[PDB]
Amino acid sequence: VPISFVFNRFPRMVRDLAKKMNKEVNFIMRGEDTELDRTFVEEIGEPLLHLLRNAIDHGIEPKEERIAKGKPPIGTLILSARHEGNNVVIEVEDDGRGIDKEKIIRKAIEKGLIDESKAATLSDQEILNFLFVPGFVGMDVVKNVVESLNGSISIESEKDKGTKVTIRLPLT
Ligand SMILES: Nc1ncc2ccc(OCCc3ccccc3)cc2n1
Repeated sequence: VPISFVFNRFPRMVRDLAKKMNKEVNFIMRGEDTELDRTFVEEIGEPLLHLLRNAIDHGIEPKEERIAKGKPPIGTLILSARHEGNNVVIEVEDDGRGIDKEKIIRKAIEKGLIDESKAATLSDQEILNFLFVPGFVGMDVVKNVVESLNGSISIESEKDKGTKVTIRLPLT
């Protein structure tokens, strides 16, 4: 049915978390009327909650830090669903600090997952996909659930600008 069944839980969760961390967050939900199979509605909640929490906690910076960096004091967190053909696309986008791709590469080298010699030409997708590696509620589990639903997940991010996580599910 409508994804609002999941999305309606989130405003109070988001607001509670932002408050606790001295963040002002404009949380915008779009496409809440988007319908898809009830299995997906029943299961996508916990993964989305992790992404929202990540954005508030790790993404959106404290107001003082936003001001210091010359960003709007209020951060923006957008949760959207839409139809794209026979798939539904769910996006979680924030205008926070972004994911530090350099830090990912440094850790992958440290963990012996890649050699330094390969770092210079790694694609952005290949870098950000290390986030799904176990040990790198967890981001690994987010991907495992999405893929159990025959979905896919990708991440785009730019330092200091923010992060967008995209989930594609079938309508099934
Ligand atoms: N939206 C956003 N913005 C900045 C981030 C910066 C780092 C990031 O990973 C580290 C935190 C993490 C914990 C447990 C499982 C997965 C990831 C995630 C981030 N996400």
